[PDB]
Amino acid sequence: KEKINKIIMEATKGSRFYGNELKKEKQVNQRIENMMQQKAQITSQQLRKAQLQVDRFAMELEQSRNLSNTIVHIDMDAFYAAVEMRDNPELKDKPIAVGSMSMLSTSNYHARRFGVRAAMPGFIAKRLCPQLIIVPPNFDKYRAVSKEVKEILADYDPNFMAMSLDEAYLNITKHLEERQNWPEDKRRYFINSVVFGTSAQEVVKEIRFRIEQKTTLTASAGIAPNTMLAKVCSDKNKPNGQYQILPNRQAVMDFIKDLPIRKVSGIGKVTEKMLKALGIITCTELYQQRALLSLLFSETSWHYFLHISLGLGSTHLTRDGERKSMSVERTFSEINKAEEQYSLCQELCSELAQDLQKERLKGRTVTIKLKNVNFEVKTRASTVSSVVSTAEEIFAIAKELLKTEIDADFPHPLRLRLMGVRISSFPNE
DNA sequence: GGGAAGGATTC
DNA sequence: CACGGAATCCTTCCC
Ligand SMILES: Nc1nc2c(ncn2[C@H]2C[C@H](O)[C@@H](COP(=O)(O)OP(=O)(O)OP(=O)(O)O)O2)c(=O)[nH]1
Ligand SMILES: [Ca+2]
Ligand SMILES: [Ca+2]
Repeated sequence: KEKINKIIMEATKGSRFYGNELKKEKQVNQRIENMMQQKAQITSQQLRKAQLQVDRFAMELEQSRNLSNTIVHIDMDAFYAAVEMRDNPELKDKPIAVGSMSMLSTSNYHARRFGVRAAMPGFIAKRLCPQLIIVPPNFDKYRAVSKEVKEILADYDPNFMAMSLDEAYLNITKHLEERQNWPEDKRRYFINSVVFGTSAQEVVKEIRFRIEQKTTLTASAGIAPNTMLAKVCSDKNKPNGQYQILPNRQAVMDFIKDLPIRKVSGIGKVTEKMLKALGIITCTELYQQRALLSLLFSETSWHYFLHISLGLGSTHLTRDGERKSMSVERTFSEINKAEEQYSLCQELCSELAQDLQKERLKGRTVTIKLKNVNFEVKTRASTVSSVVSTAEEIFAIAKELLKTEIDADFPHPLRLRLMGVRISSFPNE
């Protein structure tokens, strides 16, 4: 029942929160209309100019289009919710939802039929489902399960990569080669008993089967010539199901055709909004608009879009280049009191230091985040070559940054509700 | 072009 | 009664 938005937007009223969603959507539109004009002034000359450019570049990509690797994406249904649930009954029926009363991490399948969805505040959730059993997290209980499943994976693709505890990619290309002539042996697994062929389609039934047994919990996966496509298929037959996209061009193109752009990673709330006002809704519409986009978005975005439109995506899963940053933030009831604030700041660098020195990193860039009670987020940050890594060392800089703030502006309180500290820029590449 | 601020996205 | 936390990449400027 779509009146479900009636309940929410209603209880959301005009809270010091909502007031920021507008002071945001309004800033968005500005970005959109600011773009519209840009368009309205592109001579057809320029457009045929870029068309040729992009057309040429695309023809290049299309050539170097690789359709050999066979990528998989696994995203075991619910999970956080499915674990706290299936692995602690009484909730085999009942609609739960992992998270607090102020934030929901995951939702119970039966809780979604009511509107409760991930990233939905705690209270809202219940004022939409009083049956709300907001079960508190247990990251440890899952970790033990992740490694429990990450275990089965290495069996098909040793050199793989897991994005989180919820999903993971794997170029089962090396395996399917060998699994060619693996007759009978470790292809038939014990429940009685069943076998699995040589098809990629298959080894993906065998992994949802093994995960099935070794955890009771279900999964879901997609199979495609690349990371991107794969990730989109997985969530196709979402509730315990898998979808493939044979390795020929045409199949990809047909799967991309009417695909709503929002349904891919990297494209979200705002990018979708922005392109809509441009008439773009589906990947096809995104390919025929390749020219305009060329003169409207960073050499990246449009370069990016053009891949999505062509259905191109990474083919070799690579080990994430060490790390980029590390931070800590805390949300809370107002904390105006200047002397008080410093206290929490220092206590952060502290947590950060432990966290940091626990992987033996030593960064040379400290950043602090300050979010008002009206959510007016702000981020001041300093950088040095001191290559810092200690609680004190860090607090030195931060203690200062948070000081330059209180000063410069606000001869009166600094009504905070969120503060964070991030340490970045530190390796020797 | 090297960046600092502040977004945008995804789990 | 109260809209998380992290990590990474992108966008809008500057000196
Ligand atoms: N928004 C948000 N999601 C989170 C967070 N922590 C875990 N998640 C989960 C919620 C989603 O179930 C999950 C993956 O996104 P989807 O929208 O793809 O859900 P998922 O793939 O788990 O499908 P399922 O939940 O299995 O139907 O990320 C969080 O902190 N914020
Ligand atoms: Ca999942
Ligand atoms: Ca997913």
